[PDB]
Amino acid sequence: MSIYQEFVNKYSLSKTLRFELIPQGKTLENIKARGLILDDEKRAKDYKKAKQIIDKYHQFFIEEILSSVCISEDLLQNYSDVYFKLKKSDDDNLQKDFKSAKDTIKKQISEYIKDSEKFKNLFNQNLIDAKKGSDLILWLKQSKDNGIELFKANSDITDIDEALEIIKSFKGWTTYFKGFHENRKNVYSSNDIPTSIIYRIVDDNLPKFLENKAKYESLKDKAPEAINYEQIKKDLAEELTFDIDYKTSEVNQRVFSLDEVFEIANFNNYLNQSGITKFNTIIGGKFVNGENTKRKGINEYINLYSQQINDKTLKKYKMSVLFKQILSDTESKSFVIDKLEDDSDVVTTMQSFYEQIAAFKTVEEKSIKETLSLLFDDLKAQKLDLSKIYFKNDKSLTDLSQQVFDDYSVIGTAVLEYITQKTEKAKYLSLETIKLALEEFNKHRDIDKQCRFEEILANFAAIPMIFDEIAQNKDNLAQISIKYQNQGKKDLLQASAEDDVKAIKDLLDQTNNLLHKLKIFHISQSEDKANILDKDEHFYLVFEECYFELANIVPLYNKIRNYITQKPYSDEKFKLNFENSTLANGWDKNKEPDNTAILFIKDDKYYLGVMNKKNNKIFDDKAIKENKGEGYKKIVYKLLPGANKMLPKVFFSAKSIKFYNPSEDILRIRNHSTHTKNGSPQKGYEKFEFNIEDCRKFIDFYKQSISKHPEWKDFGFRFSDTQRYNSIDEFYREVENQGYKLTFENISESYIDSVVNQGKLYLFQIYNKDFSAYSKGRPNLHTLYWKALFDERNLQDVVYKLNGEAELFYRKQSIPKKITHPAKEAIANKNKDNPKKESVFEYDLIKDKRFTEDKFFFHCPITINFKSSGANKFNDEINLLLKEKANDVHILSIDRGERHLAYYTLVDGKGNIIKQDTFNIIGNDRMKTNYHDKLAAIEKDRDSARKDWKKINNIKEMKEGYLSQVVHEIAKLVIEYNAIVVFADLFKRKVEKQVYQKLEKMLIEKLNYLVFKDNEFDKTGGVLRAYQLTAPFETFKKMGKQTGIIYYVPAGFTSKICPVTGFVNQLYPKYESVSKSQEFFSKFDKICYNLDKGYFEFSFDYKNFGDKAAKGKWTIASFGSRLINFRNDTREVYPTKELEKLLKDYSIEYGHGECIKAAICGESDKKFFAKLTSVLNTILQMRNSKDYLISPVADVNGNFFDSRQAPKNMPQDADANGAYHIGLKGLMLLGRIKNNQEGKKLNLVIKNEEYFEFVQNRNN
RNA sequence: AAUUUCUACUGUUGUAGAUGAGAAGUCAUUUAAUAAGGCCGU
DNA sequence: CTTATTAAATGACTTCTCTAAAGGACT
DNA sequence: AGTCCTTTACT
Ligand SMILES: [Mg+2]
Ligand SMILES: [Mg+2]
Repeated sequence: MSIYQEFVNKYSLSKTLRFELIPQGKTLENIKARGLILDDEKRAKDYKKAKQIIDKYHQFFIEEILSSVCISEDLLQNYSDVYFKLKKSDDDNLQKDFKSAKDTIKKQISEYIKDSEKFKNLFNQNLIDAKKGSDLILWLKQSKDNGIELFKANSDITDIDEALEIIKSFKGWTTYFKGFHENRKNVYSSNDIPTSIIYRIVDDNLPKFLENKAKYESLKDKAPEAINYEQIKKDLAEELTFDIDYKTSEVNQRVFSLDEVFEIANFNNYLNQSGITKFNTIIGGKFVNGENTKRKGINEYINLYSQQINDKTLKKYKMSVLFKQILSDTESKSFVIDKLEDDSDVVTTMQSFYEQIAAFKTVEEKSIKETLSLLFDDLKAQKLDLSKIYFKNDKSLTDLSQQVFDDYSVIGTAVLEYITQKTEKAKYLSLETIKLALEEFNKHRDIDKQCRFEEILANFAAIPMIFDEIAQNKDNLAQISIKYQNQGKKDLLQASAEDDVKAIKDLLDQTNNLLHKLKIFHISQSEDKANILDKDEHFYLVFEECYFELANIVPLYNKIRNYITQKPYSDEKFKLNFENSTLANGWDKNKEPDNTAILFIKDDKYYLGVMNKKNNKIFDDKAIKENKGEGYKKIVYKLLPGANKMLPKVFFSAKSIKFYNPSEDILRIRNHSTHTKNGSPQKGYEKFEFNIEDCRKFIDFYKQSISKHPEWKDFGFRFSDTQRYNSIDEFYREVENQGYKLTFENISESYIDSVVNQGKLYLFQIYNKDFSAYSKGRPNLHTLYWKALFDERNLQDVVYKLNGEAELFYRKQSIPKKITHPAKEAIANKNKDNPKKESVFEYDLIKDKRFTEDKFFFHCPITINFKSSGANKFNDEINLLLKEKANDVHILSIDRGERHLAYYTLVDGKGNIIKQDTFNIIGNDRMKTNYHDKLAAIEKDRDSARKDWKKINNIKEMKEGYLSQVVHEIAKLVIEYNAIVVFADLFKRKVEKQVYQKLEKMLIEKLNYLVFKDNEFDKTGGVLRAYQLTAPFETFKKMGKQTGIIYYVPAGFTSKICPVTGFVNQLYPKYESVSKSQEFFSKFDKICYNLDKGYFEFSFDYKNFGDKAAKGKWTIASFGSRLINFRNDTREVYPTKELEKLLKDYSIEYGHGECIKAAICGESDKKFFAKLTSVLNTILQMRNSKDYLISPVADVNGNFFDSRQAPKNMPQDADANGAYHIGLKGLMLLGRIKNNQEGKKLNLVIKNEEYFEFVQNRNN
């Protein structure tokens, strides 16, 4: 039945399995007797510090390599001119002259870093363990003789002396870093990878500096006035200093002009993170301490000018920051608050503040509490001349009016009509002008609903009491302080103290808001002489003395926030090593002594055994011979990895090249690499074009050399005839496919048992809960995949292979063992629908039991579909099957809504809906859980938790362990209905959409290797014949619009559209003036009233209306109810009745059918057209929520679409109509796949007009 | 309320489904504080 | 609501490896 | 001349 019986074993992929190692017998006593666990704990803790130490030198190495770098200006100019040409031109002269302009600058930078002396040894044993003479140990000694303190920065390392001791630790362990070095090789690789400084510099930062140059020379034309240049040369003078101008090549250091920083040739001063910062600060500006105002930057000046002149085109020029330089550690040019290191720095800094604010005394020798009560009681008693005392015309004045009158613009517009009773905003506003303007404002306002000056004098009269709110709290605070006055405990961010953190923050909040209440009075000395004001000097004298002392809260608040929001340190798992720098690194028999790990099977149980470093001859052929018996089945593992490297390494080995004796012709082929089309020639030689005859000649040389090799003839290779090969990666493929064998040896239980006793071998049981004797019923997909690693039916035709480089980990207990539900005590079942309301267990149940002991773990890499390697043009094979089978395929489409995390409509080749249902509640889920609410409240809790400085819990596992459920319902749907899955790209234009994206990713990854736990191991769908229906994930950029049976369509006009007629609202009717209304409506064709039906009718054509992309003659009725959300909430509006209420206001007669078209556009009134363009917005508003979708346009029967009542083949509400119309764009996409012709390229871009034509005319 | 680990579970020393790991780097977002500004509050 | 700066946090994205045996250094 | 940790081979 299934159309995918053939999409199996399409390509190989990598996976890793995890198990628990249960130690066996005396291994655990023998381990700790050698204290191997505590020892590895410390060697992780050093390995971290070791790579930290190294990086400090890769840091020095990046910076000196890059101030040496220079890019030839006319090379940049070659990139720029070509880079913009890529925009608005698709030409392949361009693509070629761009990849050649990009590759030459990377070549220029890669040559530079490849020649330096530090580079050679950067990745070998001489970096830390120079055999005779070592690079890092010099650098640490240079930087100690220069007294430069590299490890002030990180707490875990004291001085440079300690950092020597830690590099010394890894004497014989240079290989242990090989993978780390891999991560560092990546930092410099010229290849097209984002981990590289060369990639960051050419792919990331150059474009961004070029976009800003285009935005700098295009800003000057449209808004010359935007940037106050003189002030940024006076504010940002530090980060305009550039020693070299690279357009002039002058070497003197002097402050640049912006015209110079945007010299394309000066991009060279922004290569390092120092100059990245400087460029970014010209963009962003900086704070300074002592300065109250913040020194602005280019991006702010663009912003402030565009809100001044009300031009929102200027936003197009917001400059882009440059990404930090890779591996760079960097502090900012803007001020950075001092940090707290422990609790004791939190109690001390609090005391000293709240003490001064109690101890401080004004000039007049009056406390902060007395100065304010005196000052404010005086205002409520109106003893103060109100012209003397002003408010700041600020967000602070706006906050006042909201707090006291419950609308912000109240004070604003009250003083704007009393002035008129051209004037600028005043910097400050007097209290008298406030009391008069609102005194006359309330004269016009209603007596019930009016805002009195006496409500303002309420707010402040009451300020003094905030200090008695604080005094009793600053006193139980004294209790809490004693608890944490401990010189480095740092045990206050431990979630147990969260009740005490709530107390400390309410102090800090009450004292913050009190500041934000006084703030409206303060007259900052921000140096403006443009205006001055004549205050009440006495009041301002002793106020502004108080205010400054309280202002010292905002640096206090940040420090405490910044220490209590810190996540507490957590003990994690660490690697285990059992004394081998190279442990489990390679399973092969010949490496068993170098890598210590061996596997065993006994009685369908799996074991891992790791010999003592001192006894690794334990399992040599001798010991396997005199200890053959029927106990344990040792796996013996034979691999030939990477044939393309390994057959040349071994045949042409200086050791053994003479024995294999290649002819001077085969050497010819090797040195010039004629056997390959893009392979490397031997050093000293030049690469020659690929010669097929040479290619089979070489392959034959390999073939003879494999039978001459003593060991590799044991594999039993059955190659194709070398005249079948067209390329040498095909021979390598056979060598690798058949270079992997698993045999066994039976070993006396008595032998294993006495060797495990003596600590000669550490034996574990590889375990998950399916290897429980009690486990009946489906194993995890992972248990399947591992058991097949050794199944006889896997081993005749290998589809599951066992990768080298497996790891073992220790995990210390993390929560106390608590017996959450005692044994034989019934426990109630959470499922209200279960038959058993409770259930009793003969045994104890312990919550999170896996975490109440220490455990050992085994991570194991495997390779799937081992033999059938790779798939190019995968989509092309999918598309091929789909064309031929396109009558049979169904479209599953999946949309997101506001109500729905995800929704699905299954539609057939016609357009009928087979299934439609939500995913807010799964299955078949015996415990209905509306996950839309579960996540909703888990997300609220987090925003709530961020604000009270409580711990921020993870949402991703909740979300993932949820989509895991729907991708299971999506696999079942696709295989059963022979479907393709169609999603929305991302009309329709961040947390509800990442649960939608997260679904797509777990579905692409699950369609990579789909196994039905139920299908027979031997046949398609099962362990050996697993469905592959998606091409492997690489980049979202490389992936594009299709990845297998998954497709993406443009998502426009899927929400708002009629399912039955295809109508869409593109009129976009808005009102601005009477003339455009009286001009829009006339553009109609007919506006009549239907008598026999009882609504209004607006017949028209779209083309006549202004926008040109508009095709179709439609008739749109006011039939039905409708919804609209107002602030008093939503109300039911009948527009058919709302129009009757408007015509009879303005005397138009409608009750006999006469077309009213002419009457409306003749009338002058603004109100008349305002409710009419409104009742038109409601006539066309198809989605109505508080939820359902309604349609004005009749079908042939003259009926109108309502989601409340629709057949099963049509949507049930606007959300399913969303996904239904994604599936209609899929039905379109199916089309172009069926009617695709051979040799051609599929087109997968739907334009809105080919869509409209297809949804509009399908029904009609 | 048990887990290689995650979710929901009682599915009975576990049930269903999911599960590519280690290292490395980078980016985006949220919330808070702050600076200057906009508008038919939030 | 914007444009910015600092801090603390969670999350998501692109790189590399998933080896046996040659080869050399200390012994 | 044996042990065993480090590079090696290519693309
Ligand atoms: Mg199970
Ligand atoms: Mg749980």
